[PDB]
Amino acid sequence: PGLAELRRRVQEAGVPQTPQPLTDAFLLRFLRARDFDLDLAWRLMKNYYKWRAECPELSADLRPRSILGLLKAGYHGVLRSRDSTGSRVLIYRIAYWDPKVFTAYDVFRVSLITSELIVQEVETQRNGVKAIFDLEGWQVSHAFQITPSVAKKIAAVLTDSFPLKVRGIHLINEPVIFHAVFSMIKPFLTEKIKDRIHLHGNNYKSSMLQHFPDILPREYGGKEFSMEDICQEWTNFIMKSEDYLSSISE
Amino acid sequence: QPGLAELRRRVQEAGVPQTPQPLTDAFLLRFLRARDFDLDLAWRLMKNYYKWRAECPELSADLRPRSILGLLKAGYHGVLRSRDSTGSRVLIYRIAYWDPKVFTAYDVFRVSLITSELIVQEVETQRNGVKAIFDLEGWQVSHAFQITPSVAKKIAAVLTDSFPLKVRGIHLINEPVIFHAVFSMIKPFLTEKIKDRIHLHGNNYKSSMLQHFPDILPREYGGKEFSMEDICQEWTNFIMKSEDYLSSISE
Amino acid sequence: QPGLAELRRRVQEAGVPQTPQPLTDAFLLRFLRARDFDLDLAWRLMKNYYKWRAECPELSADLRPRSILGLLKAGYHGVLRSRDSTGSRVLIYRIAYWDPKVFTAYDVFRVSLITSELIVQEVETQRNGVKAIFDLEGWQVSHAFQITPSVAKKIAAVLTDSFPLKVRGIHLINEPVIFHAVFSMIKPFLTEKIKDRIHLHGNNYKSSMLQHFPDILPREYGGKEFSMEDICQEWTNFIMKSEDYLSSISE
Amino acid sequence: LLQPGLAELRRRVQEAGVPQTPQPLTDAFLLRFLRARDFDLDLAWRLMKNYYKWRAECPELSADLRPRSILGLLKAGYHGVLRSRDSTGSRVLIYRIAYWDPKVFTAYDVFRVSLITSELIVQEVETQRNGVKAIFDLEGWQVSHAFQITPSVAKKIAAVLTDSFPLKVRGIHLINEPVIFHAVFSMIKPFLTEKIKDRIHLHGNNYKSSMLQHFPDILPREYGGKEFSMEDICQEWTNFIMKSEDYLSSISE
Ligand SMILES: CCCC(=O)OC[C@H](COP(=O)(O)O[C@H]1[C@H](O)[C@@H](O)[C@H](OP(=O)(O)O)[C@@H](OP(=O)(O)O)[C@H]1O)OC(=O)CCC
Ligand SMILES: CCCC(=O)OC[C@H](COP(=O)(O)O[C@H]1[C@H](O)[C@@H](O)[C@H](OP(=O)(O)O)[C@@H](OP(=O)(O)O)[C@H]1O)OC(=O)CCC
Ligand SMILES: CCCC(=O)OC[C@H](COP(=O)(O)O[C@H]1[C@H](O)[C@@H](O)[C@H](OP(=O)(O)O)[C@@H](OP(=O)(O)O)[C@H]1O)OC(=O)CCC
Ligand SMILES: CCCC(=O)OC[C@H](COP(=O)(O)O[C@H]1[C@H](O)[C@@H](O)[C@H](OP(=O)(O)O)[C@@H](OP(=O)(O)O)[C@H]1O)OC(=O)CCC
Ligand SMILES: Cc1c(C)c2c(c(C)c1O)CC[C@@](C)(CCC[C@H](C)CCC[C@H](C)CCCC(C)C)O2
Ligand SMILES: Cc1c(C)c2c(c(C)c1O)CC[C@@](C)(CCC[C@H](C)CCC[C@H](C)CCCC(C)C)O2
Ligand SMILES: Cc1c(C)c2c(c(C)c1O)CC[C@@](C)(CCC[C@H](C)CCC[C@H](C)CCCC(C)C)O2
Ligand SMILES: Cc1c(C)c2c(c(C)c1O)CC[C@@](C)(CCC[C@H](C)CCC[C@H](C)CCCC(C)C)O2
Repeated sequence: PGLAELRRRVQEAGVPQTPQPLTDAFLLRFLRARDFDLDLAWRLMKNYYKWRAECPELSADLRPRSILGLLKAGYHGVLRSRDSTGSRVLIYRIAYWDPKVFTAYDVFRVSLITSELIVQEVETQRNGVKAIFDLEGWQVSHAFQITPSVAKKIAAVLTDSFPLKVRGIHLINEPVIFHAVFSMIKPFLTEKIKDRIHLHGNNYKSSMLQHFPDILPREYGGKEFSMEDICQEWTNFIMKSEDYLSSISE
Repeated sequence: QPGLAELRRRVQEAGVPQTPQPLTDAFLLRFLRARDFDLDLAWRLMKNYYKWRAECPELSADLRPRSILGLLKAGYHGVLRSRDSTGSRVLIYRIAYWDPKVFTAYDVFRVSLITSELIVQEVETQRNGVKAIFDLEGWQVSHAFQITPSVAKKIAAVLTDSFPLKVRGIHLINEPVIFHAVFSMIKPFLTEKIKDRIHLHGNNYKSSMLQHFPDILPREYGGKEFSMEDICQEWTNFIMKSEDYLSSISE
Repeated sequence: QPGLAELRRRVQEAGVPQTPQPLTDAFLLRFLRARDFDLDLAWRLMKNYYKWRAECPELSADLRPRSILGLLKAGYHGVLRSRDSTGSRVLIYRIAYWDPKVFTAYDVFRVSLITSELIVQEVETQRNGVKAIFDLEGWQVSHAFQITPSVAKKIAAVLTDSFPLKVRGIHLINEPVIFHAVFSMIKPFLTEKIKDRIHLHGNNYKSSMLQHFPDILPREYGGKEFSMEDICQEWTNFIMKSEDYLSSISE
Repeated sequence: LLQPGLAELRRRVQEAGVPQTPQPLTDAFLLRFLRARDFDLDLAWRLMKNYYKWRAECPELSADLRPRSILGLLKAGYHGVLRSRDSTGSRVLIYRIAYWDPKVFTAYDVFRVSLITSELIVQEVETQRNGVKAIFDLEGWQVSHAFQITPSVAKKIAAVLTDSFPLKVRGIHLINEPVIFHAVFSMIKPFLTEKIKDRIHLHGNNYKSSMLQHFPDILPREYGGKEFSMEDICQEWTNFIMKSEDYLSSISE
């Protein structure tokens, strides 16, 4: 169908054949991220490659060892269950990011690594992801790291530049500023990615439980497992996938 | 009363405007009561009162309520029938009923000036001061445009030892989270004491407010005897009842 | 022309509304000439043009000038009698003669929307593009009042691949410094290209503007031959003589 | 040979019980306050009480005036003073943000540099008579600087300059200010007296000619002069501070 077109276009523009094999599976990432709308999936593919060549410091190296320290510290875990809509749910925790040891680029890379791992799941291509950022422990040094360059790339990676549907961004324990940072974007923003950005603040337990019943760690309201558990499980996973993360590295 | 005879002299010797507010004992006592009969502080307070009055004629000269009656009618302002448990008088201001395409920040300030002028006659109010509740539900970009740096100063100035009323509490409810950032920037410029008297309750104000004002708030805010519409109407009638006294103290 | 036949085909396949603009050979060209005859890019624009037309009915539906005639009469907007050294059409907007008490942002928008549709007809203006000048002297808080976020996105979208005209220059003069503050934050969310084509000459413009548009500016900005007055009458005479054609392309 | 208000000021200082140390209450000292207020006894006394009030509220700024803790900042080229006075006898002080590394130095360290310099120049009768003008070159201004200027620092800055230091502020000139500073300035303008508002100058990126009017013939090459560089006057001032390090100890606690 539109897969027949996509491949042809890919040949024509001389889309880099490496490191990712241009398989049918890989092309359906783009098709699925755009509900099989050919123009749109192709525009995304182009933006994907465009973003990678602009950012070799981020895109070229997906090998996890360089950031093993950050995984071990407890920055990042992925829930064992999908949410009610088939989304994968990812958790990032600022407290467990030493801004002295890891730069914003190192932290970004974590997400890139996780994204590349979860994009292979057909269910995840279909139902996208939801990212939770627990901002407790937010410092001034974290902010320092978030430059215009970095802000811009955070945007693109959710602005038609990576084959994943962002179904929701949840922030908990954000400092007051984030709301100012955000009151000045709410009405500036589209209607689309505005029903998907949730600032829960300090009093987050109840609203978090409404979006993600029966599947959250004890820290955020659940009762089956802890953040430390899912951090280790996702880290074990990421390491069990280091050969694959090399195969798709420059 | 301690210092009334001294203040009487100072007032003459300094040549304080004898009109429009006539220098009755009851008038000079406001200043004494406002500073717990400490003559010096009272005298400093009275000089500040006049200094502000002369630097903001566009605010102090005219206390005739008719210009702002539309605003009162719209349900912007009311005063609770009861005093709080420490004798304070309690004023309620509702932002949602200030239509900033029809009334400026000056019109709104003038409403607080009218109300303050009327309540300071109550000895109990002079003794136990005042508390103001600001309901910021419905706050607009358009309200903010009216709060110029120039208006911010005049607000601050009247509150800085320049009106004969003890400020016992400022309560915000339903404030936009921005109000917290602005607060952080202001805090170091404020005394310890006044900081302890500013409360930002948020959208979940109901139970934290009920601790400061049990039994007296209107139904909208957790009370159960009367409505905001009633106290607005009551206070509106009262301002207009006083329209002549207000004109008599107007330049 | 390379892709002239091809484009119509895609339009016929998508069934793009037959009217109010008839899908003539001349009307399609605009989108090709806008994207240097790039078949894929011409299309995207044309999709986004109709896409933007349906999102903002209250802007794109009516292009009848007579609603804004008084705004034109006031002398808000003018266009140079000559093209620039690159063939761009130069457009001037003077905020001073926009009365936010009489005309809204949607109204002032409509003026630009009318001028644009007229000048895009001209082959050369398609090819070389357009430069805007915003004489922001006389800027008031009641003007920013009208530039809502709801309007800011509608403004930005118009310039964001949603109209068949080449933005070749945005010049701002007599900016209230706060315009530099707003521009700081739009920088990251801007491509390198149009960033260069944006100029903030400030209070000192005469020299910086002269090197961009010599021989062809009006006296107010360092010309000689005519005045803003003249070209506001002429450009007003032109939009009014077009009122018939403007009606045909309305709904 | 009697200075107006001097003998009275001494007695006011005695009735109040003003701290004898670290700064001895010599006539030379009292005169700072008198001259700062054109020999108006009352206002010089208000001023002197304010100086002492602000010192107690900011001991982390006021106690240590020893130069060695901020020597690194001076070596870096942050601060200089012009050899010449301007045409009305003011000492002219130049501060350069670009040479301030906020990783190494806090706003308090920076603030202390001004306090040292101010304490040295106040000893000059001419500077007591004709005040100071200060040029802040904000080229290089970073987010990391911004974050050092908390509301608390903003207040302490405000307070020092509000009737609390015996130096006449005769001009504040900013060059290469980010646009933000104009917004901030618009917000505080109502809070400022007319006389001070007319003494604040934001010159921008194109400062060259505008600054040349206030300070002809006397500026460094970097700002349109011709006789010396900023590097020269930074080093000359560093050395001067360091040769004053003994006096600076004697006015510390
Ligand atoms: C650089 C300028 C800043 C900006 O624009 O931000 C918007 C950005 C991007 O939003 P979007 O990429 O347009 O959102 C996608 C979004 O990424 C994608 O997931 C959506 O698919 P789906 O969730 O509806 O299945 C998809 O739906 P449509 O193509 O409109 O049908 C879009 O809504 O959203 C970001 O998540 C917010 C971070 C600031
Ligand atoms: C941006 C500049 C702000 C500033 O400079 O503070 C000025 C003003 C200060 O209000 P005050 O006049 O100091 O408050 C009086 C306050 O008005 C008065 O009621 C207090 O007496 P009492 O309530 O305890 O009897 C009285 O206590 P003391 O006489 O100082 O012991 C004071 O707290 O505070 C205002 O509430 C500003 C709020 C935005
Ligand atoms: C909410 C999103 C806001 C946004 O980002 O839009 C900004 C827009 C972006 O620039 P552009 O309108 O996409 O620029 C076009 C531009 O519209 C078009 O005229 C240009 O053609 P030409 O003038 O170079 O021949 C064309 O050149 P290229 O095809 O890229 O080589 C493009 O650069 O530039 C605006 O004109 C700036 C106004 C603030
Ligand atoms: C957020 C609130 C900020 C604020 O209020 O600060 C006011 C402060 C007070 O300036 P001052 O200490 O009064 O200034 C002196 C000023 O220090 C002194 O030089 C002036 O004397 P002279 O130089 O003209 O002889 C003297 O003249 P007057 O005797 O008071 O008329 C004053 O202008 O001025 C500061 O320099 C702040 C500048 C940004
Ligand atoms: C494909 C993909 C990537 C690559 C991704 C995310 C998502 C949902 C994706 O689908 C979420 C996070 C992000 C954009 C990287 C975040 C990196 C920074 C350094 C984290 C630290 C601090 C943030 C300022 C905290 C809040 C950010 C949210 C508003 C996104 O990485
Ligand atoms: C004697 C007296 C006056 C005269 C007075 C008040 C009080 C408590 C008094 O005792 C409180 C209000 C104020 C200062 C007038 C404020 C008028 C403004 C324009 C209201 C609109 C919006 C404000 C952003 C609401 C928040 C107010 C607090 C931050 C003070 O007038
Ligand atoms: C096709 C087209 C349109 C339709 C257009 C413009 C250009 C260059 C076009 O090519 C420029 C002006 C604009 C966006 C009209 C703006 C409407 C408002 C009400 C103007 C008033 C004030 C603005 C706050 C000025 C800022 C915008 C400039 C920086 C461009 O309409
Ligand atoms: C006696 C005295 C002191 C003590 C003084 C100054 C002057 C003129 C004095 O006479 C000027 C500077 C100041 C207030 C210290 C400022 C320290 C800050 C941390 C500098 C860095 C950045 C500021 C954002 C620069 C702009 C400030 C000006 C608008 C004053 O210290």
